[PDB]
Amino acid sequence: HNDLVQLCNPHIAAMKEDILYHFSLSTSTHDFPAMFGDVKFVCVGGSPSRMKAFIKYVAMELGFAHADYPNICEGTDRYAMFKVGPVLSVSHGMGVPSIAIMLHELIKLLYHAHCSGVTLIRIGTSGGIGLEPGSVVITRQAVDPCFKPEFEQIVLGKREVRNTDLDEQLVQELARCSAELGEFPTVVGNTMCTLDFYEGQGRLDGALCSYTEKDKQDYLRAAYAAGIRNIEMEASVFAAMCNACGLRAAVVCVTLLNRLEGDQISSPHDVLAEYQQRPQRLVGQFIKKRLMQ
Amino acid sequence: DLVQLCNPHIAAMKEDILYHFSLSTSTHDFPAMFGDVKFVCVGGSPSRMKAFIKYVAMELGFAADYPNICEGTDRYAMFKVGPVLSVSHGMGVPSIAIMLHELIKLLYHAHCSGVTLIRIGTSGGIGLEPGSVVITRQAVDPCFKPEFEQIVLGKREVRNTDLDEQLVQELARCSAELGEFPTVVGNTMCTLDFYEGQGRLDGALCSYTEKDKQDYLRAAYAAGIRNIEMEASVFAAMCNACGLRAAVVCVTLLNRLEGDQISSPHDVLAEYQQRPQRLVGQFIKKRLMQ
Ligand SMILES: OC[C@H]1OC=C(O)[C@@H]1O
Ligand SMILES: OC[C@H]1OC=C(O)[C@@H]1O
Ligand SMILES: O=c1cc[nH]c(=O)[nH]1
Ligand SMILES: O=c1cc[nH]c(=O)[nH]1
Repeated sequence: HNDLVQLCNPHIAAMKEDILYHFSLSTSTHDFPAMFGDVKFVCVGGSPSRMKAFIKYVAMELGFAHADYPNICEGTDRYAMFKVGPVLSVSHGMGVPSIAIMLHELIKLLYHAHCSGVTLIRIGTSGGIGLEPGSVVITRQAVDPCFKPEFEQIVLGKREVRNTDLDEQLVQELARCSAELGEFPTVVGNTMCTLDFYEGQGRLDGALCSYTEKDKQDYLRAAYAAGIRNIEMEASVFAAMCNACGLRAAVVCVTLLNRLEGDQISSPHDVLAEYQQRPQRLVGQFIKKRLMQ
Repeated sequence: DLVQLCNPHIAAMKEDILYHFSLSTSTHDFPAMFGDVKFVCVGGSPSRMKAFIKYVAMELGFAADYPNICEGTDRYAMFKVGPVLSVSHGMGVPSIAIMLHELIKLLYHAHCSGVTLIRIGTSGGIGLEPGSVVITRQAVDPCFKPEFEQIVLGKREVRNTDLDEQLVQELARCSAELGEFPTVVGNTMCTLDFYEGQGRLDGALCSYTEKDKQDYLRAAYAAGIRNIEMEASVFAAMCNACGLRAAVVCVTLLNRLEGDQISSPHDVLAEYQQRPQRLVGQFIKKRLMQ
């Protein structure tokens, strides 16, 4: 069996209209069950153009392809959204707050639509620690800059923390899917999530920096010793909010560089373009597998 | 004054790749592209920032193709006309912080001088009429302190988030000259979440009451806060650190004491969003007349 999407907010049922402002969708203008009722896989990532390329790629893999892929979030440019069969693809911009806004409105969307048995997967990019560039990491545990699996949020002025573990069975399944493709290195490790790409990640190439190469190396190697294999900027809220609503979720990111060797992203454009298809291919394999059952 | 960085590592680099702009010192001529920039205007939405650069062109008599300088990426958009640069920054502290780091280095590479940085945005008001414009006197955290906190190599650091006082008063005068919409100077609270982070009852998560919301928002008002958004604190912190003259100008889309949902008709909201554009348009026109 597969359970209905639940909220942790009793106010929503008591509203006569729910406006999904950042999607330009509303319960009074759109039929959510008709539009989204059959959704089973929701994939999210930073870049709208990557999330569109993803929907097209998955359409081909599941035999839906010919055709046009309309942006469901016409009426806004905050996020883009696409659908083919049971697969929904949504962009989320960059950063904890940007993906958090998307998650609130998306979980409400799935709830209004009465979706059931859903899986949510982030596909993204990151910096690796001690891994060859282009390696894919499947996140076991999302982790803060001090290495603790917690997400802190200020609510009405008070600090609140939620656990940021991810579903273990899902990560092992994702690892098997990657083994089946046999196309690129894929590890499971912890993922550090930060609020800043530059100083927040120990970079020396920001507009501000008051530390040395030695300080960076020491911090990064300490992170590695604590089991961290990559660094990005969304994993923490994603995990916390999915945990909060009882949703099975996973995070799959390609590394664009090895941070023990540098800060700048200088690989040729063709190499980066291909690196970024790796998570798509992995998740594509996962979805195809699930559908042949 | 020339734009300055607080990072000694930059000077010794062979090339500087501005990854999220898809710009690089070795593929792009920064002095030739941006050397004459004096006014940098930043906002969340790529559409709004494009409309802004068009509006500005007309008001300064440049008016008709306006190329996205950041073709090659879709992370941010960027437009230029004369001494005015229009840049989008997405939503949230980390999104605008990535943008700022790279924008400030860009201005340094172009060796721009006497620049002004202004965020034109949207926000939720507290105790103000929807459509009111707020000029940020001081950016403040969700406990109403003028501090921005960042974790660097695992350690907590804080910077002050005051904004240039002569600039806020100059902007107030520009709005008075327009005479088109209510404009107040007040404090602006910056949060890391739009829903629970701002005391909304309409998120996917909410374990508090309408009454809890009211008393939090009213305490905020009592501490001099007039609007709520998601960028002001880092913006002020980084500009302060680099010695840049900066301001924050946001229209209010609703009064949060009356509600959480943004339910005004599309046409009203579009007109609201032009208000900060027009004010900043006034400011630029005057700086250029003098
Ligand atoms: O360029 C930074 C983006 O890549 C991975 C993330 O988590 C950020 O959104
Ligand atoms: O819709 C939320 C956006 O409006 C103002 C901000 O600061 C956010 O980026
Ligand atoms: O080093 C990196 C690369 C991509 N995304 C990140 O957040 N960090
Ligand atoms: O209420 C609001 C409206 C726009 N932007 C915000 O951060 N809050």
